[PDB]
Amino acid sequence: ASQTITVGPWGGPGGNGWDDGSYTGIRQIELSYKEAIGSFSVIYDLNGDPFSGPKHTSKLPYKNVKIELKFPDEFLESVSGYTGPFSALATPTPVVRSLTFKTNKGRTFGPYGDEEGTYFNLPIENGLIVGFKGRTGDLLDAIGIHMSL
Amino acid sequence: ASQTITVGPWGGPGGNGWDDGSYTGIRQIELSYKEAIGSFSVIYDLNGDPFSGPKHTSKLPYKNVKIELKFPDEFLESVSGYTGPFSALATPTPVVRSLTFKTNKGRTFGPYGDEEGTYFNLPIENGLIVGFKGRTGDLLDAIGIHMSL
Amino acid sequence: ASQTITVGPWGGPGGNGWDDGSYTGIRQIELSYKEAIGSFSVIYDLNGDPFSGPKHTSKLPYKNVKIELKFPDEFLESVSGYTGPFSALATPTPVVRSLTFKTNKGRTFGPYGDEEGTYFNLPIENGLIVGFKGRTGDLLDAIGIHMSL
Amino acid sequence: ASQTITVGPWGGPGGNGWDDGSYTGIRQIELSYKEAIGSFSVIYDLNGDPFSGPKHTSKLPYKNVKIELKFPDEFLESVSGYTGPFSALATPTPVVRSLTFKTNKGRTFGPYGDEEGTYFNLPIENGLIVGFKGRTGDLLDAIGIHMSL
Ligand SMILES: OC[C@H]1O[C@H](OC[C@H]2O[C@@H](O)[C@@H](O)[C@@H](O[C@H]3O[C@H](CO)[C@@H](O)[C@H](O)[C@@H]3O)[C@@H]2O)[C@@H](O)[C@@H](O)[C@@H]1O
Ligand SMILES: OC[C@H]1O[C@H](OC[C@H]2O[C@@H](O)[C@@H](O)[C@@H](O[C@H]3O[C@H](CO)[C@@H](O)[C@H](O)[C@@H]3O)[C@@H]2O)[C@@H](O)[C@@H](O)[C@@H]1O
Ligand SMILES: OC[C@H]1O[C@H](OC[C@H]2O[C@@H](O)[C@@H](O)[C@@H](O[C@H]3O[C@H](CO)[C@@H](O)[C@H](O)[C@@H]3O)[C@@H]2O)[C@@H](O)[C@@H](O)[C@@H]1O
Ligand SMILES: OC[C@H]1O[C@H](O)[C@@H](O)[C@@H](O)[C@@H]1O
Repeated sequence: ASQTITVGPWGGPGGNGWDDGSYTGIRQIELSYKEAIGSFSVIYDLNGDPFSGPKHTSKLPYKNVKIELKFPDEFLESVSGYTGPFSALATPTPVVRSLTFKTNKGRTFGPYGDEEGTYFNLPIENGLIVGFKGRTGDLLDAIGIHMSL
Repeated sequence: ASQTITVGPWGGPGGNGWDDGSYTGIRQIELSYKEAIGSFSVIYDLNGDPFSGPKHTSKLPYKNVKIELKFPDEFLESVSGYTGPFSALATPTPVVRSLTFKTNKGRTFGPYGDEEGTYFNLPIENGLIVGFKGRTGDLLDAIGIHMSL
Repeated sequence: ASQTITVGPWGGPGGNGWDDGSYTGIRQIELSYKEAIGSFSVIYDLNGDPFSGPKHTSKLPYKNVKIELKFPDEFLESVSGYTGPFSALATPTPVVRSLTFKTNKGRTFGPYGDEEGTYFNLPIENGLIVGFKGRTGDLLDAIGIHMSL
Repeated sequence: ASQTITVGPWGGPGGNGWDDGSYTGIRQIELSYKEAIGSFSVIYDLNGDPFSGPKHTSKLPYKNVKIELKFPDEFLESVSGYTGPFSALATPTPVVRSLTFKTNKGRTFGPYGDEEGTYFNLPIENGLIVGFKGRTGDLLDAIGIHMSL
């Protein structure tokens, strides 16, 4: 097995751990949100063809959003968000409350969720996010990234 | 796009170029041979699951072989073979006449084909072959490799 | 030119930009601090031999510290700190107020400086910090990292 | 420790092993030759500045050559040569008899030495030679390469 620089998890130890692994790039990101981030799944690029990563779906009735990147001219240049406990859960471990994505083309996708708690910011000067890692219970407990050149 | 160190092609400019891309590792290699190498296709590992790469099948009635590696404890440590023209074709053009694979566990698979022509040898001290690239017409004209850590 | 995954800068646009480049690893880190981080320089490993990176020295009369890692068994597992403006300066741009280093061996070096402002945290699950990048004026305005496998 | 894809050695087990390690690129290559390759040393690029690698000098009275690449627009695209025993020596083990270097700019540097024995060829489609490894006794017994993106 090859390996990739893996950075992060930002968030808490709750939920179940998952790792989608590494691919060639990112085409589309799908997440649900309200006061925190619920569902999270992505459509990766695998050597030129779209490839659906495993779904990390949340049952909560949250609003869905689809982030379509203009692969391969456009790619994530930074990932940022907020982690903190959430009040509505039984629950006391930190969870990803908010997520914000910035592109090399200057596009910004939201702040989805409540911008409340402790802040995390991953600005990328050189390199590509090539896969996601994280934890999901009823919501998105933690998020992590795999990177390559 | 991520990229990988791509080394080679060994062989001639004949046939049609193909690139299977990059993956997480190699599970199984299938090739056909007689006096030269005909068919070539591989089952890669993609983040823990087997993944069938495109088939680069030859129509010649050659003998088929299946090389099953004990992924992930066992992996290719070296690739070697012979390149040279092949009388039976009218072509020219050099083609892969022979292939030999050595494993980190000490297993050697063949010499498949005629050990005739100009020799090529890729001994790997550190790193993993993570995908194949090459050219196929009626037979395997050339072969190349993608590598990662 | 080879390149490395370069992540961040955390901090402000003040001072002058510098990039020490990439090496084989990190042996020793030298910084000065008080209410903010002043000086910053490192002794890298270059293929087995110690190598002094350029000095990014601050003139402020701050307390000096030397962080000696037990290379190569011990290496940085995470970098974290605080960024915010600093009253005592004439310029209003954010500066690195605090820095904290955690090792794979479980050693934690400080919080050096004032743990005041906006927090940044870089937990590393796989990979190695292999060089630093940043900005220095009278103090350490920003800090960034180069990474490899 | 960071690591690099290391491919090779081509040649025999004679002499003493050496590894110059990894750098940012290659600026200049110095070798001596006659019927085989004698001396071998290189001036690497280390983050923009020239850096002399260890000398692997041969005492034989061979002809010296200096290969100056136009770093960083020009870089090695392939390394090839011949390995075989050499009568003039007392020891019977294979040695590097010949070396040939090709540039991305289309320049070819020699065939230095006797093009006699078993051939080796490393064509690079993507990636950079970033360091050399090998064995030296009275002559160059073996040669290997470190690669990066
Ligand atoms: O046996 C469990 C637990 O059940 C009760 O809690 C139920 C659920 O309440 C929800 O609010 C939420 O807290 C759930 O927790 C999951 O999801 C979160 C967020 O993804 C994650 O942090 C957790 O680890 C869980 O995977 C709960 O399951 C109560 O009866 C309680 O006392 C009891 O321990
Ligand atoms: O010399 C012109 C400069 O004079 C005044 O600044 C003097 C210095 O005041 C210190 O407090 C500090 O602000 C210095 O600034 C540098 O260092 C900080 C921190 O590293 C950095 O953010 C800045 O970009 C500077 O490199 C000042 O030099 C002011 O009147 C100022 O406006 C004037 O330019
Ligand atoms: O000193 C002892 C040595 O004597 C005879 O060898 C002397 C040398 O003869 C040379 O011509 C050559 O074979 C040397 O070998 C070195 O260099 C080669 C080429 O780089 C390398 O392959 C070898 O490993 C050596 O480093 C000899 O040193 C023989 O009787 C010999 O067996 C004895 O050791
Ligand atoms: O593959 C061997 C040979 O097969 C056919 O003759 C053609 O496709 C050639 O271009 C190719 O070189």
